[PDB]
Amino acid sequence: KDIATPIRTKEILKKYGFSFQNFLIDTNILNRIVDHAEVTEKTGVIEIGPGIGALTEQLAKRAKKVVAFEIDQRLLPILKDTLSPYENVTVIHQDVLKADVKSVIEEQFQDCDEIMVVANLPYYVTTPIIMKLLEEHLPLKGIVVMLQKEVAERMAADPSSKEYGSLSIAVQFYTEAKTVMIVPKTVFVPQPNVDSAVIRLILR
Repeated sequence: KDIATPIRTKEILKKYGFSFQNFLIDTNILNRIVDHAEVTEKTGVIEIGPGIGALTEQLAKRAKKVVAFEIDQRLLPILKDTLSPYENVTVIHQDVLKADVKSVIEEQFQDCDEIMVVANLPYYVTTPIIMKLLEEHLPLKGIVVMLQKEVAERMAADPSSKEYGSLSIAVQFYTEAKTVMIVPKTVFVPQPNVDSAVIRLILR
């Protein structure tokens, strides 16, 4: 049934006129992302960049609520369709860099014991969103994001590393950072240029 299966994803790409966002078409990987994010009946989840709902679905199954920030007008009718099975998924049409996320948390997660950000970001926006969120001083357990491996390498760099630098110091100032998955090129359609990684940031 799931959005992120190659047969279902392909029928969605036929329907809304998509052809050759890089799409995850493995349900296992997406569930491992949710696993590492520790999402339960207790958990509220902010997602950024839902796409067509592949990751959104898997989070929605486990969590009390999922609030999903999406900027592109064209993806809103698709999300209404693909994620219609879920009465716990609010799609906000806003740029998360502009939002007052503190007041969105109080408005949407009164029925929740902890809050996690979980995402799969494009390269150009990754570092800014992460950094906006950590600087905004929110009440989060943590942030699990899929980004490029070469960026993870620097975000979670150990101080002894040749790659430890300002980016490392920035992220580690606010969080304990660790890569928890390597996600290869071959698990996306179309195949991206490089391997990605899933980094987990737990706040202090």
